[PDB]
Amino acid sequence: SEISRQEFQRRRQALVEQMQPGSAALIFAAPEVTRSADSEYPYRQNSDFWYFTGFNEPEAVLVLIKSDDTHNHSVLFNRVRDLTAEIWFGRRLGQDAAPEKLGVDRALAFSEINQQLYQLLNGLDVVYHAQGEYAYADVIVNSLEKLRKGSRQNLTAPATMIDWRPVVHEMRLFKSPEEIAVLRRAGEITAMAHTRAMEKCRPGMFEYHLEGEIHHEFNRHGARYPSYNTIVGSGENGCILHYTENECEMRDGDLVLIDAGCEYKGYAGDITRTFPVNGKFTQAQREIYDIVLESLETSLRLYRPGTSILEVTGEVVRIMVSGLVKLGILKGDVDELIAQNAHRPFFMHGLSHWLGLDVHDVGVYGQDRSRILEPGMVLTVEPGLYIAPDAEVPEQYRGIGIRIEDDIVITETGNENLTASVVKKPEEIEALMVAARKQ
Amino acid sequence: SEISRQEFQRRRQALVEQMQPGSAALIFAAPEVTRSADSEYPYRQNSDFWYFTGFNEPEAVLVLIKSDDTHNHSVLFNRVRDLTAEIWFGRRLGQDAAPEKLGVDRALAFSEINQQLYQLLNGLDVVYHAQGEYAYADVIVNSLEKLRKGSRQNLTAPATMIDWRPVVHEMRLFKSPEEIAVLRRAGEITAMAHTRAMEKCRPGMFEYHLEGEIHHEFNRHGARYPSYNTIVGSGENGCILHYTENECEMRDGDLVLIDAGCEYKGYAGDITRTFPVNGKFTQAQREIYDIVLESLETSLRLYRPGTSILEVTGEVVRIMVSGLVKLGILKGDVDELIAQNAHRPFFMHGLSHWLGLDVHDVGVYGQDRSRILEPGMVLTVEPGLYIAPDAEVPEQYRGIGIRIEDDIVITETGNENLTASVVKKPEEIEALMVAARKQ
Amino acid sequence: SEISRQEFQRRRQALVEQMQPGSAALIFAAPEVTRSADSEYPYRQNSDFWYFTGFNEPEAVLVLIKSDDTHNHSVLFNRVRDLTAEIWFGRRLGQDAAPEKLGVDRALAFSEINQQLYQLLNGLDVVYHAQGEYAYADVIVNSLEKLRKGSRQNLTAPATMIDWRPVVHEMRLFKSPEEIAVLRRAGEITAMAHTRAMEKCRPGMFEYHLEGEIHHEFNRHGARYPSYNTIVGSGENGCILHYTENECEMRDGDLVLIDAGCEYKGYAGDITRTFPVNGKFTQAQREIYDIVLESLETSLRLYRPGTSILEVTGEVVRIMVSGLVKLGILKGDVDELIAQNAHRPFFMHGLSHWLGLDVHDVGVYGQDRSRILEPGMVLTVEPGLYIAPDAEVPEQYRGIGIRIEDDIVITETGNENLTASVVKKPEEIEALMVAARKQ
Amino acid sequence: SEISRQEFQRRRQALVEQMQPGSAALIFAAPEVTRSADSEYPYRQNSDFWYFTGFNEPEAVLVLIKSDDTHNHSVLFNRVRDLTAEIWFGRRLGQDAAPEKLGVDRALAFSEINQQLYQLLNGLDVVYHAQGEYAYADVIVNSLEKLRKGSRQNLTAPATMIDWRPVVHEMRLFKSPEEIAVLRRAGEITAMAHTRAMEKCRPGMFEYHLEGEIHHEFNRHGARYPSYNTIVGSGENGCILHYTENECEMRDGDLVLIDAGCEYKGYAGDITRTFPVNGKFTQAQREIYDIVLESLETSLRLYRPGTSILEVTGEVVRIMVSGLVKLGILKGDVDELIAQNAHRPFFMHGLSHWLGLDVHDVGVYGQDRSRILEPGMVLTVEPGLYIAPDAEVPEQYRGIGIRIEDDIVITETGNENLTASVVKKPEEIEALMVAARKQ
Ligand SMILES: [Mn+2]
Ligand SMILES: [Mn+2]
Ligand SMILES: [Mn+2]
Ligand SMILES: [Mn+2]
Ligand SMILES: [Mn+2]
Ligand SMILES: [Mn+2]
Ligand SMILES: [Mn+2]
Ligand SMILES: [Mn+2]
Repeated sequence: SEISRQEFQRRRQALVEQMQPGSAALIFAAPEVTRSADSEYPYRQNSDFWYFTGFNEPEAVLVLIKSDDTHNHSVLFNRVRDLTAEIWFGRRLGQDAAPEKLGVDRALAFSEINQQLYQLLNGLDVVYHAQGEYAYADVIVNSLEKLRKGSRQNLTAPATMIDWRPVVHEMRLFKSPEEIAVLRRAGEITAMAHTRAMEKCRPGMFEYHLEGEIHHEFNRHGARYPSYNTIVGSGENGCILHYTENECEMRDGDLVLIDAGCEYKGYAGDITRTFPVNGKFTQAQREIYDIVLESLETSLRLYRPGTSILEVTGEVVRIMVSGLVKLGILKGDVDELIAQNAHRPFFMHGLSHWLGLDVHDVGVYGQDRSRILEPGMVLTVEPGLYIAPDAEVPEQYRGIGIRIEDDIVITETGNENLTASVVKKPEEIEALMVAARKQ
Repeated sequence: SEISRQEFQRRRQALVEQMQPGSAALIFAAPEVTRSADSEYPYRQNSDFWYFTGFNEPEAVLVLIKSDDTHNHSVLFNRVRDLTAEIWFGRRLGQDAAPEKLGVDRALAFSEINQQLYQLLNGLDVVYHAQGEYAYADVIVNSLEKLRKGSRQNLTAPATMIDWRPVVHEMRLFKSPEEIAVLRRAGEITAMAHTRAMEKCRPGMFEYHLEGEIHHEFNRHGARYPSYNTIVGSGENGCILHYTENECEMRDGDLVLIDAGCEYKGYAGDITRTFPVNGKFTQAQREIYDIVLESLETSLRLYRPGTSILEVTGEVVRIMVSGLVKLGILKGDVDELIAQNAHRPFFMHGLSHWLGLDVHDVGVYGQDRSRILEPGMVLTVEPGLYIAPDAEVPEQYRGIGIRIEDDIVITETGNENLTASVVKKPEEIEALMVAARKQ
Repeated sequence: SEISRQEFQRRRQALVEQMQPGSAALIFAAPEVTRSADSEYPYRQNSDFWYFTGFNEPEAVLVLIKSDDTHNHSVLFNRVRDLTAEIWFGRRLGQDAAPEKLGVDRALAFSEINQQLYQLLNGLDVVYHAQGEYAYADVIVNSLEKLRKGSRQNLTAPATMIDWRPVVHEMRLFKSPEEIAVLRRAGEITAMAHTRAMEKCRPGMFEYHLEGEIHHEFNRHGARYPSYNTIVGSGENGCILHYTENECEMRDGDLVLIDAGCEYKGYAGDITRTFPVNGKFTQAQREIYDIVLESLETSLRLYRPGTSILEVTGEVVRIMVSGLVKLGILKGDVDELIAQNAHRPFFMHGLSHWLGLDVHDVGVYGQDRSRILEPGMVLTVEPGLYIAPDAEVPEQYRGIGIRIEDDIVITETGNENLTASVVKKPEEIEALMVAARKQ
Repeated sequence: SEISRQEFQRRRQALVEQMQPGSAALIFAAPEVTRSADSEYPYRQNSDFWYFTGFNEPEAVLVLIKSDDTHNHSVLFNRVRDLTAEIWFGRRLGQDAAPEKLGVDRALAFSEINQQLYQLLNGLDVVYHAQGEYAYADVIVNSLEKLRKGSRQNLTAPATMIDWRPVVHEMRLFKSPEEIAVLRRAGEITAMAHTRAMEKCRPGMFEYHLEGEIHHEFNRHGARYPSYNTIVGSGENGCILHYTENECEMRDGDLVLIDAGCEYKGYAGDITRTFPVNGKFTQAQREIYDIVLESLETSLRLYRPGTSILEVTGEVVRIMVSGLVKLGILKGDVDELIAQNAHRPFFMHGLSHWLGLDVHDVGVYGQDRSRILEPGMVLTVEPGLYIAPDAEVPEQYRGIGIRIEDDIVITETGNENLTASVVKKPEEIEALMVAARKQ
C-alpha cells in the first residue's frame, strides 16, 4: 500500500482551500546531512514536504500560490538535470518531467530560486512559511528584503507571514484511509521483525544481533530504514528508555526490552516487546510483566472516540499503583499513593503519543494530553515499569525494565490494533520461544 | 581487534611532540544530527576526535596543553553525569570516571566550557584549531575575544592559530600495526558480506534485498553500520557510480554492481564486486569484465613502496584502451587514443583513494595523486568500465557498468590485499553462484 | 516646539486601535554604533521607536499588548539603573521612573528580555514585528521558538507575524499639527544656517568652512546634529549630488551648491541653495539658475491636495527642456525631446521626496510617485540642473551644478513653504552677499 | 602637517620586514555605517587600515604578500570607477590611479575579491589576519575554505593564521617625528577650542552651546570631526565621566567640565579643562581644583623615559589623599588611607592612556599600566576629583566634578606637553574669563 500522486494533490488543494486569497505557501525540502567528512547519511525528506509531494530529493521548494478564491497554481523548484552529477550521484527528476510526475503546474531550477521567488511573492498579502525550521530556508525567504526595498521597481512585499505548521499538523493528525493502510502495513512489518527477534534470541548473543535480525526483516518487506534508532536493552539496560548502545551480551536469566519500528513509505511502525532471554520469565519478572500487560490490555479496551490519553492514563496509574502495592514495591493506601503520583519513579513517561510520518507525530495534545480522541487519529499505547537496579524495593525486582507497546488507530467505535500480530501474553511469548529453541 | 586506550594516548603524545611549547590543541566532537523532527541519526563521532580518544559522546572537547618542552597535560570537557538524561537517553561517562577511562589528566563539564576555555588559552602563544569544521566549535573558540579584550584583567590571547589537520591527517595516513589489524578485520567482514550477496542473489529480488543481506552480515560480526551508503546497481544502474536508490527488481540477464563496506571500530571496509544476476556472464558482459579484472590484477602486482597511484593508473589506462579497441568500443591507434584520454567516457573516476577512519581517507595525494607510496598507507584499487545505455558503441555493450574494488595495505615489499577472500575471477564467481543456486 | 508625552501615547493608542485582539506589537531601539575601536558615534534612536516613545536610550523594547478590543497595556524593557555604568557613561531612566516618564504601564530590565518576552507572547494570535530591521531584534523575537517547543509547559506561539511598518509609516506620512510646528522650526533653523553660509562665503575659504558655519548655527538653536551629511560642492563638485568631501578651496568665479539640514526633535530640515562664491552670478551661471528657479517657483504654485509629485514633475520637465533648448544645451523639438526624456543627463533625480523623522521619509509614493497628495504630507521640492564638465554643450555651461530645494507641507488649499525665509531669487542672493561683503 | 605617501609605504615595508617569507597580511577597511534608515554616519576609516594607506574609502582590502626574504608586493582591492555611483555619492579612486596614488603595486576591483583572494593565498604558509574585527572581513577570509577543499585543483591553504594587531599596535605605540607633528597640531587646535569655550561661557547658556563653539573651532582649522563625543558637564554633570547629553542650562555658581578633542589627519587631540561658569571659582571649588592641578603639574614634571604610568599614579594618589584629608573629605592617616585606596570614590579612573589614531590608543600597558615609558610614546595626563552630590563629605564639596587633562609626548629627557597653550592655573582661567566678560 502507498500514497499516490492524486492524494498528494488533494492535500495540496486542502491547504490552498484554507489559505487566504492573494497568498503563497512555501514548503522546503530537508537539507542533505553529513555523517563524516564527505560522506552523508541516507537522505530523509522533511515530513511536511513529503506529505505534500512524495518527492525524495533535496534542494527543492514547493510553492503554492492562491491568486484568489478560484485561481491557484503550484511551482516546484528542484535540481536541474545534470549529466555528470547524475553519473556520479544518481538520477534527478529535473524540470521537464516534474509537472506530470508530481502533479505540479510548473517546475523551475533550484539554482534560480533567488531570482524567481521574490517575483512569485510580489504583491501577495500573505506568505505562509515555517520559520526557524531550516536555516537555509529562512535565508531564502528573508532575501522579502528585495520586495521591501524594491518600491522604485514597483515591488511590494506581503506584510503578513503565517506559520503553516499548526494547520498542516492538524491535517497530519487525521489519517486518510490510504494512510491507515500504509500504517497498517508498517505495523505488520514491525510485528514480524519483533516475532523474528523473539525466535532468534538466545543467551550469549549480543543485543545488536537482535537489531540486525530486526533491520533485515524490515528490509525484506521494503522498509529499508527504521523509523527511529533501535533499542535492545537487556537486564539493567531495559531501565534506560532509549538505550541504543545495544553492546552487551545477553544474559541467561535477564529480560530483554526491544523498542523498534520500521519506516514504510514515510510512516512509522513503533513496537516494544519485553521477554526473557532464555525463553522463560522468572516469578519476579512475571509479576512486573503482568502489571504492564494489564495496563496495556485495559487501555486497548478503553481507547475510543470520546475519551482521551489523559483519561486512559488515570486507569493505567491505578492498575500500576495497585500492583506495586500488592508486590511490596509501594507502601500505603492506593488512593493516597495515586494522589502523590507514587508510580512516577517506575513509570516516568507518557502512555501514548501520536504516530505518523514521524514516530512522535505532530498534532496538538491538549493540556496534559487531554484532547478528546476522534476517528482517524493514530497513536501508541506503551505502559512500562522500570525498577532501577538500586531502587529501595524487594531485591528480586531490581534491574527490571519492562515496556509493552502497540500502535492503534481510533475508529468509529473503538480502535483497531495495528500490531497485535506479535504476541504479548507471557504464556504466548514463552510458547513462541520454546518452539523456536527446539528448532 | 581494536585500538586500545594506550594507543590513543600515544597519538596524543605524538601530536604534543610536534606542537610548539606554550600552546594548546583543541579537538571537538561531532554534533548530534537530526534525521526528522525530534529523531536523530545514529551518532557518528568526528574521525579526528575519535582518532585521539575512542570516545563516542557528543558535546566533548579534547584540550592538549603543551606548557613547555617537558610539561604537557590533557583536559576533557564532556557531558556531566545526569540521572534523568541518562534514564531517558543513555549512560554518560561524566567527569569522575573520564581521566582513568580515557587516559586524560582532567575532565570538566561541557556546560562550563565558556568559563574555562579562555582560562586554559590565557598566555599561550599558539592555539591549534581546525577552523571551519564545525560552526559550534568556531563559536566557542572565537569567544579568544575574552582574552583579547581582557588586558585589564591581565589576560592575553595567543596571536597564532594553526590548523592541526595537515599534521593529524599525515599521522592518519600511516597506519600502526594495530590499525592495520582492525582494517584487516573490516576487509574480511566486508568480503563475507559480498560473498553472501553473491550467494543470495536471484533474478526477481530487489536491489535493496542484497543491501539487507550485506548489512545483516556486517552486523553479526560487530560492525553495526556501513562505512558509506550501500550501492546495489543492477543493469543500467551500474553505470551510476554511487547509485544508492537500490529500488529496482533485478533482471535475469543483467549484471549487478555491489559497492558496500562496513565500519568496524571506526575503520572503513570498501569493496565492490560486479556479477551476473543469474549466475552466468554473457559473452558481452564477460568481455568488459575481463578488461576491468586485468586492470585490477595488474595493479595488485604493481602497488608497492616507490611507485604511485598516478604511475599505476597509466598501466590501467593502457590495459583499458587496448581492450576497448579490441572490442570495437574505441577506434584508432592505442597510443594516440591514450594521449587523448579516450578511456574517460568509460572510466571517469580515480583508480584509488586512501582508506581509514573515513572511506575517502585524509592525507595528501600529491598533484595528480603522484605522491610516492610508502609502507603503512592503506588504499583501494577500483578500476571500472561503464558503458552508457546510449553510448555510440556496439549494441551489446550498452548499459554495462562494472567495477571491481579491493582494499590494500602497502608493505615493505609490495602490498597485502585485505579483501581477496571474496572471489573476483569470473569462473570463480559463476562457480560460487552455481553452487548456491542448487542450494 | 516639540512632541510631548501625550502625543506619544496617542500614537501608541492609534496603533493598538489598528491591531487585532489577542496580539502584541514589538518596537526595538537602535543599537549603539562603533565609530572606531571603543568609541561610538553619537546615539541616534530608531525613527519608529522614537515616534512612539521619545526615548533616547539603546537596549530598549516597546511592547504593546492588545488582549482584546477593550483591554490593552504597554511594557517597556530598558536598561536597569546602574551606579558605576552611570558614573562613567551617563544617567539611565531605569524601571521605577519609566512608567510615569514615558507613559507606559510597566517597565522591565532589558537584561530580562529573554526570560519575559516569550511569556508576554504566550497564547497571543499575532505578533507585529519589523523583521530584518535589526539582527539583534530578530534574534530576540525568534527565540517564539521557546513557545513553539513548549507545549508540555502549556505554551503556544502566535502563528501570525505582521510587519507593522506599512501601517506605522502611513501614520508617519501624515503629520499632526504639533509635528508640523516642529518641522516648521527645523525649516527655519536650517534657513538661518543657509543665510549665514551665504553671508560668510568668500573666495579662498574651504568648502568645509561653510559646513562649520552651518553646523554652528544648527547647534545654537538646539539642533545638535545635521539630519544628513552636509554637502558643500563648489565648481565641478556641484555636479555630484551628494558630494560630502567638502575639501576644496572655493574659487572666485565658481558657484557653490550647499545641501544641509538640521535634525530638531528628531525631524529633518532639508534645504539646498546654490550661489556664486564671489557674490555675483556670471551670465552663464545666471542662465541655468533661472531654469532651476522657475522649476521651483512653478512647483510651489502647483503643489496642493489633488495633484501628485508625478504630475508636478511633468511641469518641471517642460520648463527644463524649454530652457535647455533655448540656451543651446538641447537640440530639437521640445515635445519630441520631452518624449525621449532628454532632460535626464542634466536632471537625474526626483523632484520630491517625503520629509519627517528621516530626511527621505517613509510612506508609499505610488508608482512613479503618482499618489494623490493630501493635507498633512510634508515633502521637499528640489529641481536641479547639472552640466558635467565634459558635457557636449556650449563651453560656458560645463561644470555647472545647481539645485534649489525647499521643504513644504500640503495644506487644505495649497502648501505652506517652511524654508522660504532664506532667499533664492538671484538678485536677492547677490543683494544679500553684497551687503555681507561690505561688512 | 600630515603623513605622506612615503611614510605609509615605510610602514608597509616595516610590517613586511617582520612577516615570515611565504605569507600575506590582510588589512580591511571599515564598513560604512547606518545612522537612520538610508542615511549613514560620516565615514570613519579603520585606524589600522588608515595607518597603512591614508585611503578613506570603504570596501577596500590591503594585501601585503611576502613571497620570500627579498621579494614582496602589494595588492589593493577597492571600489571600481562607476559613473552613476560617483555622480550620486562621490568620486572613487578606482583601479587605474590606485598604484601611483597610494604606492601599491596592483589594484583590483573589490567586486572580484572572492575570485582573487584565494588565488593570492594559494600555497602561502601564513596569513596574517585580524580575526573578529569585522564580520564581513571574516566571511571573505574564511571563504581559505576554497583552498582547503581545492586539492584536486592543486590548491593549498596556509595552515597558520597570525593576528597582526599585536605587532601593528606596537608599531602605532611609537610615533614617528611626522606623527608627533600631526599630534602637536591636533593638540594646538584642541587647545584653541577650549580657550574659545572659556571665553564664550556665560551663565544661562546651554552646555551644548560650548560644544557648538568647540566644533566650529575644530572645523575652521581643518579638523572636521571630534575624535570622541564632546563632554560639557556643568554642576552635577561634571561627576559623570563621559556625560555627553550636554542639555542643561549652565548655572551661575557652578563649574563646567569640558572634555573635547579634535581628529586631525586621523589623530586625536584629548583635552579637559574645568572652570567656573561665572568666571570666578568659589572657595570650595578652588580647594578641589588645587588638588587636581598639583596632581597634573607633578605628573608633568615626572613623566619621562624610565618611569611608568603606575609609578606616576602613586605620586598623584598621595597628593589626592593628602589634600582630601586636609579638606576634611577623608579621615585618618594618609599612609593608611593610601593603603586602602581611599581616594577611589573620588578618583575612579586611570591617570593616563595612550593617544594616537584612536583617543584610547592601542599598545600594551603592562600589568597595572607598569610598562616602562620610552621616547615616542604619546599619552594623556588627566587626574580628576569627583565629589558625588550625595557624598558623605562637607556640604560645600558635593556636586563638584573636576578633571584637568593634557596630552604629552615622552622625549629623550622628559616629555613635551602638546596642549599647554590653553590655561589651567585658576588665576589664569579667571583672568582669561574676566577679560572676555568685559568684551
Ligand atoms: Mn517505542
Ligand atoms: Mn512510542
Ligand atoms: Mn567502493
Ligand atoms: Mn572506493
Ligand atoms: Mn537636500
Ligand atoms: Mn531632499
Ligand atoms: Mn578626555
Ligand atoms: Mn583621555
